[PDB]
Amino acid sequence: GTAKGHNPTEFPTIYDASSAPTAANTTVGIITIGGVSQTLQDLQQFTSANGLASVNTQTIQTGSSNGDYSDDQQGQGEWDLDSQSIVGSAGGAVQQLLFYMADQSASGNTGLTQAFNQAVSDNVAKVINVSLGWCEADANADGTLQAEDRIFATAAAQGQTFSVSSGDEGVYECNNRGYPDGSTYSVSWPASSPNVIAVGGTTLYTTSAGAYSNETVWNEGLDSNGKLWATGGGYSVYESKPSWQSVVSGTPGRRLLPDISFDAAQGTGALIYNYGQLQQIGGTSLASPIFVGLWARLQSANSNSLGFPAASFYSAISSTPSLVHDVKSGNNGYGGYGYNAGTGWDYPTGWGSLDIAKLSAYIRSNGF
Ligand SMILES: [Ca+2]
Repeated sequence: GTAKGHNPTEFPTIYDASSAPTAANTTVGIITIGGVSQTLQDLQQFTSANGLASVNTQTIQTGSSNGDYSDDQQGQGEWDLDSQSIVGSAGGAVQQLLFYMADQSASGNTGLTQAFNQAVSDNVAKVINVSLGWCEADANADGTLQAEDRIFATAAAQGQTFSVSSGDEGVYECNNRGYPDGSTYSVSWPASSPNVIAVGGTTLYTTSAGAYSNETVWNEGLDSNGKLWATGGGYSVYESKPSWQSVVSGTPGRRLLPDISFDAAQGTGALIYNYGQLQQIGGTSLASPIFVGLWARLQSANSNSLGFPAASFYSAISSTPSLVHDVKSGNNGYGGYGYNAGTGWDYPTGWGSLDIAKLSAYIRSNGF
């Protein structure tokens, strides 16, 4: 297999989703910080270049009508990654793409919080992407965790699926966002919520013919600043273990994450239009929108009747290994520290990535 960049329109082939319906019957949301004006131009470039019908979008100011929803330049790259990867993974069609924009002028983390809140309150997107996060302990310290967890709990009860990137700092999330720290491990919020699907990162290898070859842990080592680039994973120090995670024996009574993983290495990342220019982008910021697009296809295949799927993922995958590509090689730390991949669920990558047609078959037979 291999390592190379990929048009996101290739992810259905890679994850065995070509035979499923598109997300044409499912509305998808994306949480952003600030506006998406350039992102929408880049999305038009994306759909036109690929010869696809245009995507129906809506942008939503989730806070004050006088809030700051101007474009954040770097943020455009994120909303580009998310939107193009979702539409690609979805087979080139979603019913509507909703950008839930956080006010940038609001106090503390309240803009982001109100963005989550709006998506849950409106309850129109079935699946919502969150390619963001930070040290759960910081979020815990200022009350943001507790506030946001209530919103996500509502989501799950409503049958919405929030998908959250697990982080890009490996085990060193709380050490100044990814500086190596020995045996001191931490995790990201909101991925550590038991009310979201946490999505980790892989190194994706494909055959010359573009088929799936294999996946290892995403760990690209240190950048020039000395920061680790690797898939977030471990367990929450605050959140209790939801009962469905009991199938992973020998772990603490805490929320383990991630749940599943998809492509995240920059070296095997997505080719994304950003301010009109193609760039090769990775991170768990990539992995999460891939999941969102694929899961939105299964929703469309199931009349958007699939509820919050965490429990079903754990029961089904633990009893049915063929539903996943099980990552077995690599680690998410540095210098010999960190968690190792292995057979079955592991801390770097969870269950690994989904084989979509096999999961669809499972759902047809068993529900979810
Ligand atoms: Ca594994």
